[PDB]
Amino acid sequence: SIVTVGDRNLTIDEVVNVARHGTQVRLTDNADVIRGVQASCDYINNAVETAISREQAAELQTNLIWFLKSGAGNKLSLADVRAAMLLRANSHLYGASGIRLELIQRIETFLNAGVTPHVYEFGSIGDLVPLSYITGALIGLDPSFTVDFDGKEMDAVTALSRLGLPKLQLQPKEGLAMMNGTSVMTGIAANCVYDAKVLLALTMGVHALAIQGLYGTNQSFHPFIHQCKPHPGQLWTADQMFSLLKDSSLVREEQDRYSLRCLAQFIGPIVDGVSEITKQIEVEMNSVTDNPLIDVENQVSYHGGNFLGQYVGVTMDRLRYYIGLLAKHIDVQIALLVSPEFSNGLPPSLVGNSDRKVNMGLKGLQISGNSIMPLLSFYGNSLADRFPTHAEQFNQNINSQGYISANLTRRSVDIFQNYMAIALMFGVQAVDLRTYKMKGHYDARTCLSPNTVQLYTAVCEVVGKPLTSVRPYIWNDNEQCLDEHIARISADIAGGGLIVQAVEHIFSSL
Amino acid sequence: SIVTVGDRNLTIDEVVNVARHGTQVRLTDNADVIRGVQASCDYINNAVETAISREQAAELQTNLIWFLKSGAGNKLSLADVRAAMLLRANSHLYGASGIRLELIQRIETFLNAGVTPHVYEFGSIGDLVPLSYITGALIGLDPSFTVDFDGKEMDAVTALSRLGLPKLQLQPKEGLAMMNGTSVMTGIAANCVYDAKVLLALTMGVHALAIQGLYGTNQSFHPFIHQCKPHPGQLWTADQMFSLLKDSSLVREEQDRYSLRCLAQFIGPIVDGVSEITKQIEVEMNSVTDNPLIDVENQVSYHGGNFLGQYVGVTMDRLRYYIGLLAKHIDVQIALLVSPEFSNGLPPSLVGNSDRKVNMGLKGLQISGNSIMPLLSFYGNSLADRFPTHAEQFNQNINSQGYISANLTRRSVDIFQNYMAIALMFGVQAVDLRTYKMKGHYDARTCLSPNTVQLYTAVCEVVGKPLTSVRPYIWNDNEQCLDEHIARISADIAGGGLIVQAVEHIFSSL
Amino acid sequence: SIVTVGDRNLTIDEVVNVARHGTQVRLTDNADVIRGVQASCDYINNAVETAISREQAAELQTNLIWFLKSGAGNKLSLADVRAAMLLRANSHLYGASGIRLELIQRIETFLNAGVTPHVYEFGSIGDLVPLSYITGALIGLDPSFTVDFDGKEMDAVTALSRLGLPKLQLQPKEGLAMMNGTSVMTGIAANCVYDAKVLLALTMGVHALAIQGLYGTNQSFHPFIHQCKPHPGQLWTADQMFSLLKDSSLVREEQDRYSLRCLAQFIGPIVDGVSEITKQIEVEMNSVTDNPLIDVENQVSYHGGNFLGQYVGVTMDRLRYYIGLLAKHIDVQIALLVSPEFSNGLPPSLVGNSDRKVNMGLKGLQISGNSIMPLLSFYGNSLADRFPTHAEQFNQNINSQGYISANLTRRSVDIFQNYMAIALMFGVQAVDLRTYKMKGHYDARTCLSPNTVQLYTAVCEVVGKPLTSVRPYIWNDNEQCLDEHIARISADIAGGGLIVQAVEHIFSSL
Amino acid sequence: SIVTVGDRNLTIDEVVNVARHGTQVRLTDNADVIRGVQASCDYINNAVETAISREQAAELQTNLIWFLKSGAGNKLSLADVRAAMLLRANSHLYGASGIRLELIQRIETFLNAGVTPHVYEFGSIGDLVPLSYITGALIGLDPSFTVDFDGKEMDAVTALSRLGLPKLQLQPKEGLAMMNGTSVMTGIAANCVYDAKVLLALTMGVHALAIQGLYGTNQSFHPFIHQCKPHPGQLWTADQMFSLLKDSSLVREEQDRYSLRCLAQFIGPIVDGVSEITKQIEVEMNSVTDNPLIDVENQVSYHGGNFLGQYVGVTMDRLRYYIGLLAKHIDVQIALLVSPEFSNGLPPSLVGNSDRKVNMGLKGLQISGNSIMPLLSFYGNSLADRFPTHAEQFNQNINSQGYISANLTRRSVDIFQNYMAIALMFGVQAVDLRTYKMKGHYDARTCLSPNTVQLYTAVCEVVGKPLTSVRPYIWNDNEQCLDEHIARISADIAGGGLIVQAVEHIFSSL
Repeated sequence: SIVTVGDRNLTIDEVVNVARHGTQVRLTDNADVIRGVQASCDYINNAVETAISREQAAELQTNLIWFLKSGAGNKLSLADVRAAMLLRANSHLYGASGIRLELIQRIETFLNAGVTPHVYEFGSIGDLVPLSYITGALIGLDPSFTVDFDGKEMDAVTALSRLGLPKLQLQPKEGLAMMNGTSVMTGIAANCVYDAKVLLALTMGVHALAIQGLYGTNQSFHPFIHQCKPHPGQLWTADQMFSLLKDSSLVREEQDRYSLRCLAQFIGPIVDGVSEITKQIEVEMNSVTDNPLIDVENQVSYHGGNFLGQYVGVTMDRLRYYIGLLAKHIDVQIALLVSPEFSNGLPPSLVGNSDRKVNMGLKGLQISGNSIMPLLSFYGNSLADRFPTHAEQFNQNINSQGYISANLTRRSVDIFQNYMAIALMFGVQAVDLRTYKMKGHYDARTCLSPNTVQLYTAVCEVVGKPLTSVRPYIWNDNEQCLDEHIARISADIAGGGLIVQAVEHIFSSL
Repeated sequence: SIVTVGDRNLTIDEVVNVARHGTQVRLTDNADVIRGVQASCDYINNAVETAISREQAAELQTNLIWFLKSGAGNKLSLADVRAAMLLRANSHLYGASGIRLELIQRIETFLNAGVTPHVYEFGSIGDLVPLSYITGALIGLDPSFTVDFDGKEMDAVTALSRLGLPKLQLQPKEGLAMMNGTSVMTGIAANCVYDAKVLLALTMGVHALAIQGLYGTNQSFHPFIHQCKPHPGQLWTADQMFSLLKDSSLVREEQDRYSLRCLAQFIGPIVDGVSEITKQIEVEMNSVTDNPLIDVENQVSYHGGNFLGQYVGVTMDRLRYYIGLLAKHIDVQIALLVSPEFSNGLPPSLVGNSDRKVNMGLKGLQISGNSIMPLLSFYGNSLADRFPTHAEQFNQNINSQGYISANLTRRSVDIFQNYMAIALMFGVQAVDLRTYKMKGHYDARTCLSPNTVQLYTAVCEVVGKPLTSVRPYIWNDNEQCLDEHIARISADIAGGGLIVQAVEHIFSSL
Repeated sequence: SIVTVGDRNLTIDEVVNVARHGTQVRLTDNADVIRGVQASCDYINNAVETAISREQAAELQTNLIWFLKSGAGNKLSLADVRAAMLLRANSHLYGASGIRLELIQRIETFLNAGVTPHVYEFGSIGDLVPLSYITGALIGLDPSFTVDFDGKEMDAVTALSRLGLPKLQLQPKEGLAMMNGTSVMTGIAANCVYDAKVLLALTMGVHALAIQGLYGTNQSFHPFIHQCKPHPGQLWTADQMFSLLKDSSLVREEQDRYSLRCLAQFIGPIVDGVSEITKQIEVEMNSVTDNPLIDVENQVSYHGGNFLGQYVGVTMDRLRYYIGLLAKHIDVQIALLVSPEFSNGLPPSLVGNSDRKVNMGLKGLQISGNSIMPLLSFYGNSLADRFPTHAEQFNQNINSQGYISANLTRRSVDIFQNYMAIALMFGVQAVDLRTYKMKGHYDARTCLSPNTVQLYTAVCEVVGKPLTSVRPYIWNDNEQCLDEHIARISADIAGGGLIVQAVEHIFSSL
Repeated sequence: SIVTVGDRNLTIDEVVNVARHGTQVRLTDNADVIRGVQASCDYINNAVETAISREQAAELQTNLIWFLKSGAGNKLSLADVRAAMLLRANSHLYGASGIRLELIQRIETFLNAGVTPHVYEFGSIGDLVPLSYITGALIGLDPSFTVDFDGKEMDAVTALSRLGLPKLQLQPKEGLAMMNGTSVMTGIAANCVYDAKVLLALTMGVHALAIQGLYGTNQSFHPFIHQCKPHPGQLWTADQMFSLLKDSSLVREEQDRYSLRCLAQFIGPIVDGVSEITKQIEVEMNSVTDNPLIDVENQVSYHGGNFLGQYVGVTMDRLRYYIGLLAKHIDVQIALLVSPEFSNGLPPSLVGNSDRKVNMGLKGLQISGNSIMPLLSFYGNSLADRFPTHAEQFNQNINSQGYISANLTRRSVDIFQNYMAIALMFGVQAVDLRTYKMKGHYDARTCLSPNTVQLYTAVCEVVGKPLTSVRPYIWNDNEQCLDEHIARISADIAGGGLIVQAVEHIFSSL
């Protein structure tokens, strides 16, 4: 279980493990590659032989880090910064950046040692400033550059000491090679896409539970229908729903509102949009974005702009927009569930113990989700279109906004993780109460389709509610703190717990 | 030059010709197909044999048209309605709608006779109401249904007479088959995508002219750069720019602002997004969207929801968003052009006759474009996320907003056609004044790259300005009405004139 | 009935009559005023005596009109242009613009003669270009300047002839005095505020009808409640609702959803916001916005920027935002009406003739309103925040977007006029069907509160439905074209017909 | 220095001191008032005498707190919760809520003891859930209710013990009286308005510095101009600018871009909008919002909806929108400053030590502000228009979104505090470098207008830069961490430090 950079193109899943799970990294030993990295550096070195002095050109690279140390706001997540580093390294491996393998290694060291430089959320228009923080740390330039050494705050100089590493001095091109690029916004992005694909799957699971709690038909997902409107996204969603409801006893076998009957058609564009995004982010992830680019094969460098993260800004905008759609569609399901007029017989607000009259059930939980869903649509607004044309002395008359747009999508995913918790809770309670209305007991497992049983049980495990035919998930209002179950399911989903593993089969289907 | 429906899947280009150019239509004679259409109808007929009475079930289909005649607002464009019809027909040809070939023909007749039923812009949430207007006309149900008979307003009953056609009476399933679907929003959509691909190409041409008026380098578009960040969209744009500047004398051969240096990276996502859209719209265009769907092969019908135009609403949202991006990027180019501080030597506001001191040049034309560009970004806001959850007695708790979203994108394309006119004007004046600064004469053709020469001359032809080395496009302020040239270039672009033909080579490159 | 400019500050109502109703204008004869206008001109004249030559400074003023003739897009409404003119005149009357009374009169002449110069919708960033069109026409500068002479298209030169007027030649400062300002966007604005105040009142009437069709209580509007939360807007709305329901038999006397119980609290901010706007627009309307400003009293001119219509852009943004709120609140009322589960006994979709089973009632009309309401919220997005910082050679690094923002609010009002028609229709049908459920007959007038009776009857008059206890407004689906009634009620509301007069008592209450 | 609730209406400034500064509270001793509170309770008590049992009606009030404990997301700020409490109390003092003075006192105790119940950011649609957390804590209902006892986390039961308080049991109406209202969103709101008025003033100070760094004229702010366009907001801004530049040597005495020449006209609507808001928030702050309302004077209760915080949701929306405008206008100033072409002679990017060639100056600081400003406009989007119509079993078909909208405005203010820090830094450096260009030394105090001198020095004090004519604020790039100065100035502004006191004279002018 070790990730090797340089040989094969990195995938989103690779970046996540290394960033989130602490996985180990190893730079390929391929001579071809190492020779390309060394070849690009000599080109720069040879450029100093002919003719801008080595000493002046190195001071320039170093003073660069200094005026760029103007980040503000909260700090990025340690996983976001780790992913950025991984991508920076991966980039310099194509050997067109003219950077010292020794530096391409300083990263491998920090990554495997658990050192993560601190980075602010504000500072990039789409990643000079942010990368200037990562760089300053790597080379131990000064104590003002703080980092996170496996748990506590240290300064870069102290970290290098403890790593038995010697501060470094930026060479001719190395500053631009380090701080010119889209590695941080693209790293923040890879993490969002991942999380998004997860929530998506869970989303699919939540509707599955909902449809069973509503006793809706499965006819809506018959292939013929979707083979007449062959959008690959719709095709995929209908199919995954047909299977998720396989051998179900809570679903009628063969009237249903559009949130159920048009589910595939609705989810379709989002499923397709999310794959498009993924594919585009992977390409950014394996691109060379510093400047200028060294073409060793023709002994010449070019001055272009692969440092504009347009794909990340546009891509993250869309993603927040799909999140907002997913959530509003879910909120509509809950709406039907809580209403006796539309839930097809379920108790109002999925109340559990009708015996006690004070019980209100999940009415408070719905209001809570009613306050989150709009916010998600609010975050569905774009930012790439609001770029400042006067930026950086008018030289950056166009910019991507990729960095903040990425951070915005991270704020959405986080909120949507909370939202999913609330949804999961509604579906677990619904299938229990549906089971009881049909069989007389609250053991949903005896009637749920096998595919949704895994998710069902995964959630009860996480909240700490023990499967029993004598009682449903929520019985009385005074018997639990709903807020605790929200936080627990959130943390689970965020850490990749049992609930996530439960949707493993859907996330890989994409 | 005749379009045949039923045999091969329709393409955007096919729908445009038939809708915009009046091209002729012909339903394939393939027995397999015709048999499928007849087979689906017998299934319905046989359903009345067993068991809801023929007379009651036909009155139902007819009363359907009546309560649905509640459209409001302005009328759709005759081409939008023609495209809708074409798509309706094309749909019933898969033979899963259980509709009479005689009706699938009533369309072919209207299309080839130049009859276009009137349709309101308001009425669909994503196309019952709109299709109810097309239907009512086809069958001559009543005089209240007005149409456009090759030039003037007639009523449907009169139109059928003059066509020697007999009013028709809706059979069992035929109402739903006609009025249940996404043909109108998908028809409005196909027309936008088309126009968008055109404006895009022109956009590429306008930057080409701009870059030459600015004497910018072509190094920014060298393949190496873009092969290090291989986004297919970026790859395509850089390449098309490298060629568009081929053998140019106004461009320096090898500092440039980002609007020039990052042009490919910026345009990239938009070029890729627009192809994704196109592909998705073509799939909607060749889908069966009425309901229920008749599966003759297994003698059974299904009740689903391929009538949700989610792909059209999501797709059109994105498109308006790309239009807004394109335009704001263009406005930034103009900005550099008009400013002596950034234009690299050009006269302020591209004034022509410096001799006369009252001349202000294109300063008024820039302010005009400055008022349009923001509006385009404003239209870049979405609508698919604002769908009403309480719609149609709460049964349509989810809807696409495809119809209005489509109309919104039509309003954008229209405005952006005006905007492009203003841009083209700026680039024509710029290259003339750049030529004079370098050569001493105003004959840009002697220095423009061959690829941009075609577009260059196409615009001068349209505005009526005669190529001469003794004077530039705009000389004095009192010698022309800029508003006239805007309208002329707009109309040209909208009708597919010389200017469009000039970008033929770029539109087909996609 | 004659409006006199110069003596008292113009009010919105004054501008509307003159613009919409063709009312006559008369410049006050107050010597003080006329002396101020003449005094400001001598200051300019005297500035040429001392020292920029009279001939050169007049050519400048004239060439100004020429490069500014670059408008694009559709044409403004004749009433919008008439209001602009009225405001231009009114402005030059404070006598700080240094303009010839003869010109301040050329307007009075065009206004009273029914001459309206043509003006494009695109061209201003917030009104040089637009005013350049009005100016060019006034002085008959050239035939390219078209106008509207009481019915048909004439050119300015021909219009001046027929008016027995002599083309004029712009003096020293007169160009800037004419074309520098916020008269056109502020004129478009005054017309919107007006219309908005109307729709608002009607809105109040529509809820009144709705509440009675729903048999809701009037207790929600008891003063105590609103005197505990004394927002003047809420106070006003509750009160106007208490009265609008006075002596009603369809309302229960003393459970209700929030759309009824929180109506005042909801409408409150909108009522207050709309008054704030009005007040702010009136102040723009009576301001001097050309530049520079001549201070005759201290013999000195100042160079400032009262030409930034920030209040109009900000104000119109808000207004579209309030329109979107109003409409979405209305759509929620309709939702309850159409649903038997929430309408309190009404037939589903307010169907009229239950005898006939094919009848679906207003189900198609609701879907139509369901497609308009979202669009209104879509138009609720802002534009003032999207101003281009690079505009006009970077000199207008800040601008109001007032002009387009104004046009956008005009597009909203227009659509919302259509929407109100659909709402009015729902409430008329609802009270009829409520009456029948309570009394056994369909004569709502026998039970409606006197205040809503006027509006009720005003709508039936407009659609052409005759009051009878034997039948409701909509009986069968095949007996009328709902689209016709929408258009008729719209036109009525837009022209200020019977329906508007019916809400006279509410519009003046503000 | 003690705040007394009940006698006079609370003002924003009152709520801030108590919430932010820990000020002491004291309930008035006015017999009239206390009698009104006691009178409303007897009405409820007497309602149990006649007739729903005391025991059942108290269990209901208690079970209410339980199902409402479903908050999610991060926790509100201790000051936001303190303000909410203060407002809750203040409300029950009008004596129309039928609540026990003993409870109205439990707040006074928590406020003065420094106890602050924990509250989640998610849960209200506009404040049942949030207030349910405050309530549960007050009465020590259970340990799950955590609080903040002067520094560390305790549970409510433990807090009541240490306060020598006896858990309480909710009486007949008391639950609704506590948890039905707009105190939390209105408390979060009062804090934002305050902060906003502060940033505004500072904004005025930052332009003052900017205008002097640019050597712009003060003529733009001459009263005549603004007395011709008498918008009270514009009038106020011009005046405050005329004074802020009083006796200045860095400003030319009498060409300027619009960001300077139209500053008053631009800022005007924002200044007026912010006062409107303030006034509206104060009215919410002193309103009774629980339900039903007890009218002791007529012995009757009413069921209405003063619990809809429409004014807060609408008001906060606008405020974020004004923040976005302010910031984008500021960013445009900085743009001019950093550019030698537009700064009127200043060094590019306000570099300090031109001797050293590696120095880049504030170029990195501008890019940082370039990434924040767009985000602020992004937050300028609304939320009140996106309310969910299906909320709470369709009973809350309309809602304000006040709570989240309030939280959103809090996120804006926070970011804008960071932004202002970056702006202040630019203006301090600019006036130093302007002084040197004019006088030969870097002691700006010798030339700055007295009014801006206070702010100037307040910022240098905060960053720790000592006034000296031998060096400017930023000399070399390697001599300071710009990020440190951003954070320091932010914290200062947020805590109300020297910098804020420096604008005291402007904040009170409103």
